[PDB]
Amino acid sequence: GPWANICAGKSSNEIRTCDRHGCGQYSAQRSQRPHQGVDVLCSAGSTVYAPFTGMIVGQEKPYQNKNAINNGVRISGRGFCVKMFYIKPIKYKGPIKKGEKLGTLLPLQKVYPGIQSHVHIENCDSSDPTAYL
Amino acid sequence: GPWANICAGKSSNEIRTCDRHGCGQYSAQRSQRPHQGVDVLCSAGSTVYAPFTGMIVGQEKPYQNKNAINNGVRISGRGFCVKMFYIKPIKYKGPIKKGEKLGTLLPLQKVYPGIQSHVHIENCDSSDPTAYL
Ligand SMILES: [Zn+2]
Ligand SMILES: [Zn+2]
Repeated sequence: GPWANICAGKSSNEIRTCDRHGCGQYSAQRSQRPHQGVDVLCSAGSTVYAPFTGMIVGQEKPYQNKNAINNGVRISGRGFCVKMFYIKPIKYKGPIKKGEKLGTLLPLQKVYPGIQSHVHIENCDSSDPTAYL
Repeated sequence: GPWANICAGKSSNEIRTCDRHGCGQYSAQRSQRPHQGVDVLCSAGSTVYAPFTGMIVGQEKPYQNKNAINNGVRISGRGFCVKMFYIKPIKYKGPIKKGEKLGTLLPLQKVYPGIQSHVHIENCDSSDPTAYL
């Protein structure tokens, strides 16, 4: 698909399969409700890059409570609007270019030891983003 | 083998198979001399545990020039003696028990993008450690 490879160490945007914590695909089984995004493979500590050109809209945290991975952002532009979780970003507002450094992946293995480390990416309307990867 | 599972969140010690950069088995191809140890699969940022009971007997860096993974230790005791690379250890010297936290795996993807993240473990005499894993 159209998006840039998001994770510094990767040829493409590969998706988390199934590990001891769960599975990474859109609508994957979760406890209250299905998985609302897609988990894109990425090594803890890695540089993450913008999937598309647009504007960082704001900080957007994945969780209501503090943990080692509780940061992220919303980005919109070029027909796309995503929330990207488990990243410490460079900035919480302003312009960003496709493939530009967006931030660093936070300590996935500290929070979920044995997970396939990933960025969780979600369309802003919670629709399936898989086609764009 | 008698050694503890090294990588938090894994079930057992599993050896890196071949990727872009090379292969993880003992005596696998490397540039001027064969692979002197075994590469145990482990995710960047995972806790790493001591494979056996002994003494941490100093820092052992893998490389002459600094990079994100350039740390490790030597451990000896109970008739074993190993070097373990790519870990930030809890300490450089002192007692450790089999299965106790030794440290945390450094971010291999910053140095060798596309490698399977792993701990490199080597017997101090460079004999094959595979049977102990
Ligand atoms: Zn997810
Ligand atoms: Zn090795």
